[PDB]
Amino acid sequence: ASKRALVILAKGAEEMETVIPVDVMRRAGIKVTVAGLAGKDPVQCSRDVVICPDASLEDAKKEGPYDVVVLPGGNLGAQNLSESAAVKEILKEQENRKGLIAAICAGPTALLAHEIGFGSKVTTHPLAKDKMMNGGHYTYSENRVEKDGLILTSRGPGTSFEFALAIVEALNGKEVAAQVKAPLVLKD
Amino acid sequence: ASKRALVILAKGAEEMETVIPVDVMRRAGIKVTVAGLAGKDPVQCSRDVVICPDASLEDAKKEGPYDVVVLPGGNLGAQNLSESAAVKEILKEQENRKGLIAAICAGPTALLAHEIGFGSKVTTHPLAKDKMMNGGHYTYSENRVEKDGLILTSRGPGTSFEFALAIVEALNGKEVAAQVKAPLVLKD
Repeated sequence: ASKRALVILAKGAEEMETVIPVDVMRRAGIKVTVAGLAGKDPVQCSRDVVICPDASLEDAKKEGPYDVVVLPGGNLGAQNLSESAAVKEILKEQENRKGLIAAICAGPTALLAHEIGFGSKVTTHPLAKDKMMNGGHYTYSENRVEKDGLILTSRGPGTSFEFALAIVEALNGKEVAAQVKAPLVLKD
Repeated sequence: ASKRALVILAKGAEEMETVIPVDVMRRAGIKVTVAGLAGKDPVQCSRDVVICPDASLEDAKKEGPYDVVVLPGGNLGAQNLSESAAVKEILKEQENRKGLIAAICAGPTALLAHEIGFGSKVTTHPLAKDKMMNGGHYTYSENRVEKDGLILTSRGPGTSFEFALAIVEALNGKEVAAQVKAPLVLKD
């Protein structure tokens, strides 16, 4: 009866955008797998924080399906996600089974690379807007969190808490999200 | 001409309260050392995120002095900090040379354990207030960030961004903090 989340961690990922959703989701009782794109080895993030993944993406792929697939941001991390065929397969499969896909900051540009969710309303970091909008395949929003169908996007490191709580609300409902939120001492 | 920050990382630390200040401080051009309390080995944080420290505390101790010493929270992490003689020595030395000491959430309870900054106004997570106030050695504040002399404290995971930017402002000034803040997409 336990919901399950896959967080894909690549070199150059924004470490705040990785750790906040992982932390918050586990506070919500979600079983989270931090999967290394390149393997089980430690991942150097964009600001040189080094995180040990729970598993390789290859192994995590075999233990699906996941209720949410989470793509952190970071410019170089998002580029690595955009170039990976394994990520394409995971995302297309998630789209087909109508599972939730969540991406933050530069992360959403990987959806464009893999032709995921065309026609959806999405947001990105302001610096990633032009890249995301190449071709006009999505409609752009400036909301701090945006959810359209099964696509949930957010803008930046400072929206990470709202991004993570939106995932919790989508998976576990509004009451659990409110319960998890109170001990965090968030402003709003 | 480069400011230097020491972040002490112990098992059970709150990983969000560790990564956010490290990330933000490096964005500000501060040279940050994440030092493992127990050694160079990977540290399992309170929500099972595993972080590889830059160095052992023993080695980082020899490469001082630091313009700021940062104590993350997490109940079990703060207890480990409170029990460590090496932390006591580092903090007493920092207090003597009038360097900045910064602690968040449960982290400030380590200041009480080591008799640091008595007489200062401090804040904690609400759940750590009674522990911090044992003996009436400090004056309690409910401000999200509190700075009294060389003691800078903050309340919880959701205050981590304000906590980190206060460090940047104290070290590098208000203009650098504002410059670092804008790309984060913080609400206020």
